[PDB]
This record gives sequence, structure tokens and C-alpha cells, in this order.
Amino acid sequence: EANIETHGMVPMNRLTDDPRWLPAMSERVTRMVQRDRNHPSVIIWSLGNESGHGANHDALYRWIKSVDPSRPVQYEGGGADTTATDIICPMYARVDEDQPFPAVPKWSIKKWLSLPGETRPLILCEYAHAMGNSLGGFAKYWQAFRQYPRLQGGFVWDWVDQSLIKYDENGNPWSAYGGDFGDTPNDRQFCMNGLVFADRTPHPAL
Amino acid sequence: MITDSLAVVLQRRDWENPGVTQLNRLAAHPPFASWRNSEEARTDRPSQQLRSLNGEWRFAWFPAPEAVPESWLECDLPEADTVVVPSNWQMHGYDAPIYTNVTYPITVNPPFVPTENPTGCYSLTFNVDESWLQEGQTRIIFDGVNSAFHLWCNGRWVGYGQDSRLPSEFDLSAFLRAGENRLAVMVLRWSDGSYLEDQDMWRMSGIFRDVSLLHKPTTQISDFHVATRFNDDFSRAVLEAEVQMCGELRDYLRVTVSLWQGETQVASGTAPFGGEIIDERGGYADRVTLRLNVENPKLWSAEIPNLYRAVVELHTADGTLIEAEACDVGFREVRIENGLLLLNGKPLLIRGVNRHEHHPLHGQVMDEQTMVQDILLMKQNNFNAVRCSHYPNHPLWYTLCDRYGLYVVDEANIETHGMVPMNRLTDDPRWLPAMSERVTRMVQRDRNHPSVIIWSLGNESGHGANHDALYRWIKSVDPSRPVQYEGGGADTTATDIICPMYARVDEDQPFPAVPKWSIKKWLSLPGETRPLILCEYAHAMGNSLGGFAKYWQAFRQYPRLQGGFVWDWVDQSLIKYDENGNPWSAYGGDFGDTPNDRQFCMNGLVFADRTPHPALTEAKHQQQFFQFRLSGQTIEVTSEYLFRHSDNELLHWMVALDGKPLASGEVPLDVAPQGKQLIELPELPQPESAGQLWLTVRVVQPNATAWSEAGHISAWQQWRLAENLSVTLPAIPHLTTSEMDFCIELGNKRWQFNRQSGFLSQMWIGDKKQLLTPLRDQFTRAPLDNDIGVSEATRIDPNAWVERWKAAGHYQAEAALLQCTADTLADAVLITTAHAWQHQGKTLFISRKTYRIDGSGQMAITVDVEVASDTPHPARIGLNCQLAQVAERVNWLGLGPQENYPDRLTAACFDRWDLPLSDMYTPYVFPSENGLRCGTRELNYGPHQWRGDFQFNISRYSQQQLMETSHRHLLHAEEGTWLNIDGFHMGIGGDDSWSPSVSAELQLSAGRYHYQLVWC
Amino acid sequence: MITDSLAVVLQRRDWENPGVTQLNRLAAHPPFASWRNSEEARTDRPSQQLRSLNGEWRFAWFPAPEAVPESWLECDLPEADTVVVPSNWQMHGYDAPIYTNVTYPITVNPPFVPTENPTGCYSLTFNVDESWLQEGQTRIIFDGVNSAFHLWCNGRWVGYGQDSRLPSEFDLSAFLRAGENRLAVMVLRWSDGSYLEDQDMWRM
Ligand SMILES: OC(O)[C@H]1NC[C@H](O)[C@@H]1O
Ligand SMILES: OC(O)[C@H]1NC[C@H](O)[C@@H]1O
Ligand SMILES: [Mg+2]
Ligand SMILES: [Mg+2]
Ligand SMILES: [Mg+2]
Ligand SMILES: [Mg+2]
Ligand code: NA
Ligand code: NA
Ligand code: NA
Ligand code: NA
Repeated sequence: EANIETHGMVPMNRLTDDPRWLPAMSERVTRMVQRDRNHPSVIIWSLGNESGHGANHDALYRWIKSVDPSRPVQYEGGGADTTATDIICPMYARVDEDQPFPAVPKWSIKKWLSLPGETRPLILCEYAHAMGNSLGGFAKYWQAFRQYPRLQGGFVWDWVDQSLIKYDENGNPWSAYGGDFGDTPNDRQFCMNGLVFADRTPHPAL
Repeated sequence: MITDSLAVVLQRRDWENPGVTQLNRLAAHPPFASWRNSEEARTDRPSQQLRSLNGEWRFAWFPAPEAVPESWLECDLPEADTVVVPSNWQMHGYDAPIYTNVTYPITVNPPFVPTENPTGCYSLTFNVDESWLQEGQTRIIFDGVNSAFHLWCNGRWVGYGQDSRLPSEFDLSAFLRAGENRLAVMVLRWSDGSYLEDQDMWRMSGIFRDVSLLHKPTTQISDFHVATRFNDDFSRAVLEAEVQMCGELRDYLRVTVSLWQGETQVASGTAPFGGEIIDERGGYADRVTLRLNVENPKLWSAEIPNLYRAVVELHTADGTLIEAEACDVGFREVRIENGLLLLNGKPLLIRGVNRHEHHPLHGQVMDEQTMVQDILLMKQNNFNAVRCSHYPNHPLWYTLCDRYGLYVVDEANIETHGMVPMNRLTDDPRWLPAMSERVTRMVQRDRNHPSVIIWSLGNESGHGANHDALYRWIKSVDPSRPVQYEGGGADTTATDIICPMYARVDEDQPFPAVPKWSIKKWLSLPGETRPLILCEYAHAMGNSLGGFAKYWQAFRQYPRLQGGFVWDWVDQSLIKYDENGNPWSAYGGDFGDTPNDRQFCMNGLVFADRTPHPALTEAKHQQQFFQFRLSGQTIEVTSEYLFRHSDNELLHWMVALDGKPLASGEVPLDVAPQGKQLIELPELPQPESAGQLWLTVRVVQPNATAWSEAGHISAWQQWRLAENLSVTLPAIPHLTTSEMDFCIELGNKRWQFNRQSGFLSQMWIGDKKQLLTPLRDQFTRAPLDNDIGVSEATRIDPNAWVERWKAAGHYQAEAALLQCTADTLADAVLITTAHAWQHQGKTLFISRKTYRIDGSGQMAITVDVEVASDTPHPARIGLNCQLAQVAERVNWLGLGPQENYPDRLTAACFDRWDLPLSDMYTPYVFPSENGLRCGTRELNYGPHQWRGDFQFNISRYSQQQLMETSHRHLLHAEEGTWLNIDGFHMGIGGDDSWSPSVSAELQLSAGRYHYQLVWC
Repeated sequence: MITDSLAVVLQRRDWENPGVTQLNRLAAHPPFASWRNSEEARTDRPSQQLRSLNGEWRFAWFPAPEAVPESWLECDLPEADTVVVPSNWQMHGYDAPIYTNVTYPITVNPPFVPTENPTGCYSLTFNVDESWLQEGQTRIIFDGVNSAFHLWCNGRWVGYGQDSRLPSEFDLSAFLRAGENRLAVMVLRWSDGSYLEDQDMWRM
């Protein structure tokens, strides 16, 4: 995945729809493909994450398709099914329940496959948000993946808690999140979404 | 002040770095004027917030940027001179312009350029009023700088700009001050942008477009887009205007967009800022989109260029105007549907031409007067479309195309033709940021112009992945216009239109990875569904456009063949001056510029002073919007207009009997778009005199338009009617036999036949000799540019016709007299001759002749010519002599007033024509065979008359002098009149000019040839 | 030596300009080792032409790049510390890591970043063998620098690079010399590339 996320912009595609930022975005995509295109484990290129959908995405999608046709390109931003992705790749679309947000709805993944004119496979780039005591309803996803041929799985969010170690005054280490370093504004425990702790000990969800 | 110095600024070497195409340049946008009055914006009166800095600047030339002294940043150099800006400094004599086609003018080593890099230092002292500095933003706009430049303002470094064909704008608000200011602009001839600017044209440099100051308020309109959407019959339109602001968002802020037709306000909309939700984060709080309904909008097209005026007012909620901008709106929809390019639902037929921005005195500086002259001449010769080969033009060009009606292909300033391979940069992602700015800044500038119907990605840069990326960018940002791009084989994934250059109609050219199929064949290749429009065809280099009618037959027959763009509009000649002051047209290496490609810059339908070449009338006839068929007494007129009724059209018809008018009439045209009108001619008068009856029709426009005078002829056609062959029947000439000559006496007259040469050597009328050179067979012509077959001066085509004629010895062939006898009939004298032309013991041609001199003074000449099948087919089969007469007029019954060739004669008409003798010589800048008129049954020059069925030219320049002279101003008139009378003349070709292009049926390949002539 | 100074190099403010994402960076490519033996390349034994400069570097932290003294381009700062590279300096205590999800860690005003822009000055004295300079090309490879950096080699400015997750490579062949060399790398925490790096993670 290219090193491009402009999530804090308002709207999200404010830079990715601007041709002044097309040269900077183009280097994040093209230098990734030039570096990693011989690795067999890389099967899909991603244009980045949470940067809306802009014309720069469509351009860099087509660049990758011209330079390396051996790998699909995916990109979730701007509604998970834009012209910049070969795969319907939503984040946290539910199995049976629609979430009808105004310009970027998250249809239920069963419903999304049969929308008129939709033919791509669907692979969730993020699903089953493993924040703390979580992964409830995980079996519903895997029932749906096994039943529906174009539901070809997804990527759990995510592998490892992003906790950092701090030390108490007696020397004992402890796992720190968010604003435990005086950092502010922070988002507290939202960095810990892992199936495993930061020392790679498994959570029960694993 | 260390960082502003030339030692610091020049040390990064930003002109040798494709990752730096600009520093501190503002965003691109549509054309702004910053009106502070909405009425002034509506009427497009000149805004006092947009200041023009064109005029006198100080200029110094240096051989490299390192030679520029540091003091130039603060004060004007004493050695600097006063020059007009905009200009190209090569036109002022500071260094030479370079004409190179493919080969780059510098050493190929990207991104580096030569250390000898010619540097123009421009400066301007100028006053800024203090009301511009107390509030608002003052920006400077350079509409065009070639090729790269650094900018200082009051000694402080401002920024750096690239791309010599789009505007570079810089914020000067922190740099200006009250009182005297000073710009210092250091313009470099070569930069890394020069690798993307390898167009086949003169390589010049300087500040060659307008320079302007624009004052905007701090809260400002920063961009606006106008879209038009339609229903299926175009009876309801929605104008969608998206307006973006920069500056402080206040809740009182409003935008009103009003639509005006002439004086009536048709649609208005008022809205605060705030777009609809775009994604999870929201929408643009600094944009607002207004939708205006227009019921039955007058649609825009090249036939009827209906324009509305959109005014975009930024104003507060209590109604105080902050700033207005505006643009002309043309309501039209451009779409490709089911393989056809539609305009307003109708399939276009593109009558196009490529047009460089070229002026022979000002070089590459365009002015409104030349733009208007080009547009008028284009529309008067039935063009409806122009390709901006190969860069964004001056901003006024699109306005004039909006208002006069031309479809425009707007093309990015990207050509990397000299690279090996051609896509070496365009397939490199390091050059993707530089190419992306040439495309995206063109679309941001020109996307509101209705005349622009197609975007082009550039020209002759192979096909790389950067093309595919920028294709898809344009399709995402502006879906209202197709994208085309020829490079890499004309049918890649980077083009919506099959757009080949010089693909032939019927003949494939199967090059290894980029074949040029015949355009009929290309459409039906498996999996091919796009329309085909040639981005270049019919290469008009010199005496050319042979075979032009074959293209237009194919365009009319095949629906997905939707036309093309002729190469090209105007000769790229420049004016030089001889030592006595006389100007002359110069090409290629006439400025000491090497390597150069000589006369290949002159490919125009018109001369550089916009006088038409003879090919332009062939273009006008084939592109005419009315087509004609003659059943028997009925003329069927077909309209090829898509949108307008023939409401300014009058058919004139005339029947003549070999020039003499017998009947004529007038019929108003009343034909719908794409419809037919039947016109029944009256009872024509079946004459008694022998000869061929001819019917000629011409469509005249009785009313002037914005682009043509009253009485303008827009279309014509001629037919043969009934013919009546003559069966009527007509002293005795005395034959002197000497050992050296045969002399035939009749009355005052004498004919002399050299018995050793075998040719008629002299003629006597009264006491005066009539010939300066004997009447002799001629099989060669002074070679056209199509005969010479070169597009790069370093590479010779051994299959070129002039190479084959020279290697066969056609120009060197010596006549061997075989037979020459004389017999006295009982009513005439008959001279019989036979000659063999040989080169190194090979007989190329045999000519057998009989001269019959009767008692009525006529000389009947019969010629039978045999050509060896293994020699290359000769350019002509005819006779040539130097007449002793120099008469003023040429009078003759045959095809057309203008020069016409067997390959290029459809625009000519059979009639009696009478022109001055200078009109029978076409002054092509590179001299060649010229001035031929085909289909001639009678020719009169002074007291002489030739009859038969021949082609001729007549002039004061022999074919030898035309072949040996490189420039038309070096021609000198020879003492008599050179007469070339051809039984047979080869076509001129012109599908391209760098390969053999004469079609096989226009070549003199029959082997045996007969023609008869009567001289009286 | 005027053009190599911090007063000149920092004046363009290349980390506040999306039109400058690098200066003098070499082209990207697949992973190279430059084996001079085909058998070693086949078995992927460690190439002696690929030298690792990980280990102890000298490091100084500054609250902005303007606070970096000009003498750091020539000699190691006396107040600089010895830190392991690769590392994130927030893990060594020099400033705090920031966890922000969506909200950018700086004021949203692209392409500008705060004037308080934490600056890590890294330097390394290292020997180059003389057989590397007599022939061939010696390039330096930074596999990851967060978020932007200027590079000097023996006091001469080499180049600039952004994108904290791909390698930045620079030709050092004209800058090195036999005997002791010295890199000086000025790493900026925030740049215009930070607007493209708003992932939900710790900002280091
Ligand atoms: O694409 C055009 O610029 C080129 N094609 C042939 C023409 O003479 C010119 O060199
Ligand atoms: O796309 C990912 O980086 C984001 N989606 C939710 C997750 O917690 C993270 O913030
Ligand atoms: Mg440059
Ligand atoms: Mg070319
Ligand atoms: Mg930058
Ligand atoms: Mg995010
Ligand atoms: Na499945
Ligand atoms: Na998270
Ligand atoms: Na057609
Ligand atoms: Na040319």
C-alpha cells in the first residue's frame, strides 16, 4: 500500500483531487511499484488509505495498471467501489445490515455484490475491529464468505496493539496508549486494536 | 540578501531538474479579470484591475546564466537595450532561431542542457498605485516564457516557472512597494522542459506572450467551472457552475451566477458557500455549485456559434459586490456514442487543419489581427476545426474560436520526438510530474471554452505509462470532452479516437510496432470500435495535396471516418533581408542554425504572410458543405450542415460551350441540415456549334457574415453535358532541303528543323524568330518536395522519386537521333523524327514524331513515346521550348484558374481562363515544378496557339533553374518564356512528404504514350 | 561554501512545498546488493559492496531547523549524544510521540507546517576504503526517514527526500574521500509530506 493517507482533510479528498498534489502522490505510488514489483507475495497494490476519492487516485490507478498488469489495484476511499479500485474493498461493512451514509454508504456486503452494474469481487480491506474485548459476530462474516463466491474474505483490523512501554517510578514497565506521553490532542486507547498485545501475546479474540 | 543573489539562485540549477518545474507559482485557473463591477464583467469591458505590462522593456543577452552580473538584480544594465515585449529575442537578432525537426537542438542528455545556455535578462521599471498594496493580492501573469525563467521583484527572488506555453503567475503582494518597482526576469533558452518541447518548429525563446498584473481582493473567486447538461433532444439545459473561493469564509458571503444572452438575463442563481457532502469528512465549505435551468438554449456549434455570457459575482448577503468574473458559455454536448463523435447529438465531420502559432516577422508572438485573419481564411475555405499543434495557444485564440465557430483540439505542450525510443521520458515515472503539469494546467486554464471539444495529450512522444495516467486524469476531471493522443500507434489505451498521422486511404504502411493501416482497414480491425479522425493528414509541403479528394470520398462514405486535420495551416518561413533591404522568405539553415532541417518547416496551405497556396482551393472544394449530383436535368443539392438551414445561400448555374456562356440562372437554396433539394434546370439550348457543353454551379452567400463578405462562394461543381463532335472539313508549304536543316516556307512564315539534332530549331513570323531554345521532349520535372521525400535533412530516402530519377539518369539522359526525314505531300509537308534517350547504354525513352505543316499554316505534331518498363516512371511526357516572346497574358481553355495537377484538379473548372503571366507561376519558397494547368484544349500566348488535350505550364523560369535554386528570391527571369506542354504528367502526391506518396494510378506506368498537338 | 550553509539550504523551505519531494535522489529500483560473484548472488550471501551503517550515530535534537548551529555541518556538536540508528528519537525521550487518529498533529494549513518543527541532527564519521572511490559509484541508501531530511556529506549539501516509508538513495561518489568521512542528516518531524501521512498510528 502506498504511503498516502489524508484522512484529516475536510473533505477527505481535498489534496487527492488537487493536481498540485499529483506529483507528490505519484512518487508515493510509483516508487513503491518500482521497489516491490518482483516480490511474489505482493499480489495486490493499494493506492493508500482514507484519502477520499480524487482524480489523482484515478490517474495513479491507471498508471499501475499500465506498468504492472500482473496485480490488481484496490483502494477503499470514496466509498470502496470507485473507478480507482478493481476490488470492492470496504472497511467495516456489515454482513446483513446496511449503513446508508450520504455519499459513501457502507452497504451490507451481500447486498453490495448484487447492486446493478456491480461485478467486482468484494474483499474487506478492514473488518472486525479488534479493539479490546471484541470480534463479536466474527463467525457471521465467515459464514457469509463461505456461502457467497464473490465475498472473498477480508483483512481484520488489526494485528498488534499499538501500545508503548513506559516505566513507573520504581522501574516497572507498563503499557501506555494515547495521551500517556503528554501528547495532546490524542485519541487515547484507540491505537490498541490488535488481535495480539504489543509483546505479541494473543488476545482471546485470536 | 545572500539568498536572492544569482550565485545562490542559480546554484540549484532548477532548469536541469524535472522534479522542479516551478517555484512559488500560483495555481492555474480560467482567465480572470477581477471586475469590481458586474455590468463591466457582463459586457467584457477592460478591467482596471488587470494591468498590461507589454511594451518597452530593457533587455540584455548573455551566452550563459553565469555570465549575468549581480548588479542586474538591482539596477538596469547600461549595456541593456530597449525592446518590445512580448517578443522572441531571436527575431531581434540576439542569437539565431533554430529550425530542427526531430533532432533536439541540444545534446541529448536529460535532464541536463548545455552550459552555453542563452539567457535573456528582461527588466521593467513600473509604477504600482498605492491602493493595490493596502488591500488585496497583486499577482503577475506571464502568459508565455520560453523556455524557463527566474523572477526577481525589487531585487528579491520571487519564483521560477516552466512550460513555455501556459501562464506562470506569481504573488507579488509582499514584494511590491509604493512608487517605482522593478522586475528582473532571467529567461533561459534551454531547460529540462526543453526535452518535452521538441515540436517540429522554429526553436525560439523569450517573453513571447503577454505580461500582466492582476489585482484581486483577499477574499476572491479562485476558480470556476461551467458544465452544461442536456435532455435527449437538447430542449432543456442545466448550466452547472462550480465556484471556488480563497480567503476568509464568512457567513454573509454569497455567489450569484447569472446567464445572459445579448442583453436578456436568462438564468440566475444565488447561494452561500458550501458544497454537498463529498465523503466521510464532509464537503467543500469554500465551494458552491449553482444549477441554472435554460429552456430551449441556443446551442453552440461551428456552424452557429451561439454564446451566452455567464457572470460570477462574489458578493455579501446584503448585496455588496466584492469581485466578478465571467466567461462566454456555449451550450453543446460532445460525446462519442456507438463509435461516433457526436456534437449536439449529430455526428461530426471534421474539416480540420493543424495550426502553429507562427508569424514571419514576430516569430512565435501571436496578435489578435493575425488570429482573426487565420480564422476568417479558415472558415472561408470550409474548415470547421483546428488542432493546436502542439501546445496551448494564446488565450485569445479560444475566445475567437468560441465567437467565430471553430472546433478546437487543445493539446498539451509535450513532444519528446527526438528521444530514442520516443517514449523514453513518457514511460519514466520521474518525468510524470513534469508531464502532469503540462496536461493539468492546460485543462484548468481552458476547460470553460466551448470551442475546445477534444483534449490532446501532446504529440510524438511514443506511448508511455504517463500518457495512460494523464488520459485517465482528464477523463476523471473533465468527462465532457474526449481525449486523443496519436503516439505509439494512434490507437492505444490513451486515446478515445483512432487519430493516426498520414495513414493512407487504401494503402497499408506496415511499420513494425506502429503500423499505419489504411484508415478504412483500421476501423474494422478485430475489437476496434472507436471513430477515426486523422490528427494529421495531407502533408501540404509545397506543391502538394495530391490525392486529397480520395480522403474526402472516404470520409463521406464511411461513418466512423469522421475527418481529420490537414498538416498544416501556415508556412513557418521567416523574413530575412538582402543587402539592399529587400525581404525574402527564409527557412531552415538560413540563420546559421545547424543542424537544421531546411525547407521542412514550410508545410502550409498558406504562405507565412497568409497568401494562399494553390492547394487551399482544393481543400475548400473537397470540404464544401454542399454536395451535388446531376441526374439528367436535375441538380440534387445535399447539405452537410448538421444544425443550420441554408439561409444565406444562392445557387448560380451556368451552361457554357467551351468557355462561351449559353445559359445561366439563379436558384435560392432551401435545404435542411443533412437534407436534399432538387433543382430542375430549364430547357438548355442544344447548340449547333461543335464542342462540349459544361454545366457549372456555385453556391454564393448573398449576405456577409462575421467571417465572409457578401458574394462569397462556398461550394461549386461542374459536369459535362451533351457533346457534339465536329465532323466539318477544312497555298502549299515549300520545303527547302539543306544538308544541315529542313526549312518549310509558307507565306511570311518559316519552320526550321535541324537535321543533325532532329528538332524544330527555329520558327519565323514575319522577320522575327520565335524560339530561343528548340522544341524538345522533356521527361523530367524540377522536383517537388514530395518528389524529394525528405523530412530529416540527414536521411535520404533511396526510394524517393527524385533519387530514383537521378539514379536512372533521367536528368542526364542524352537524345540519340534515330531518324529525321522530310516528305512533300500534295497539300503539306511531313517531317518524321525518332529519338532515343539513353544513360550509360540504356535506352530510357524513345520518341517518335511527325510534324505535318499544311497550307493553312498549322503544324500538326504527333508524338508516340515508349518508356522502358524497368526505368522509374517519368514525371512527365511532353515538350518544352523557350519562346522568344514575353507576353503579358496567358489565355487558354482548360481546367481552373489556379494551378492544378492530375492528383489535385477537382477544384479546378473547365472554362476560358485569362491571367497575367505572373499568375501562371506559383512562388513556392523552395522552388519546384509549379503552375501546371491540366485538361487544356487550347492555349494562347501572344500570337501562338496550341490545341489538343494537354497539360501546360508557362513562366520565365526553366525547369533547370527551378531545380537548381533553393529559394524563390534567388530566381531570375530568363530572357523568353519557357513553355512546357505535357501530354502526360505524374501526380504530385502528398499523403506524406517523406516517402513515395503518388498513388499507382497517377504514375506514368503505361509504357507507351501518345499525344497530338496543333501549333497555330 | 555559501551554498552548502544552513542559511542557504533552509531558505527555500523545501519541507513546505509539495512541488519539491526530493532533490538529487536517485531512481527507485528493486533491492540491490551488487554482487561481484554470481555464486554469492545465487546463495544470497552478504555482499561486501553493500555496507551497513546502522549502529552508533551522534544525535542532537532541536526545536526547529533554524536553531541548528552552522558548525554542525563541519564537526560533531559537543552536546550531541550517541544513539543507535535506526531508531525513532521519541523512543529515546527527545520529544513525545503523539497518538492522533484523524486530526492532524499540526495545524491544518497545507503545504505549511509549524515553525516549531522538531529537528533531529544525525551524524556519522565513517571510513570509506579507497577502492570504492577509484572506480564505480558509491550511493547511500536511507530505507526510511520520517518525515523529511536534508543530507550533507563532508560539509557539502547532497540532497533532500520525503516519503517516510520508501528508500531515499543519493550518489556520494563526488562527496566521499579516502580516510574519515562524515554524514550530517537533518531530519524534520513535519513536512508537506506529513499531509500525506495521516495514518491512525503513533506519530514519530
Ligand atoms: O506532428 C507534426 O508536428 C509533424 N508530423 C509531420 C509534420 O511535418 C511535423 O513534423
Ligand atoms: O484505516 C485504518 O487505519 C483506520 N480504520 C479504523 C481503524 O481503527 C483505523 O483508524
Ligand atoms: Mg526543471
Ligand atoms: Mg515531431
Ligand atoms: Mg516538500
Ligand atoms: Mg485514518
Ligand atoms: Na467466497
Ligand atoms: Na485505531
Ligand atoms: Na464519415
Ligand atoms: Na514539418
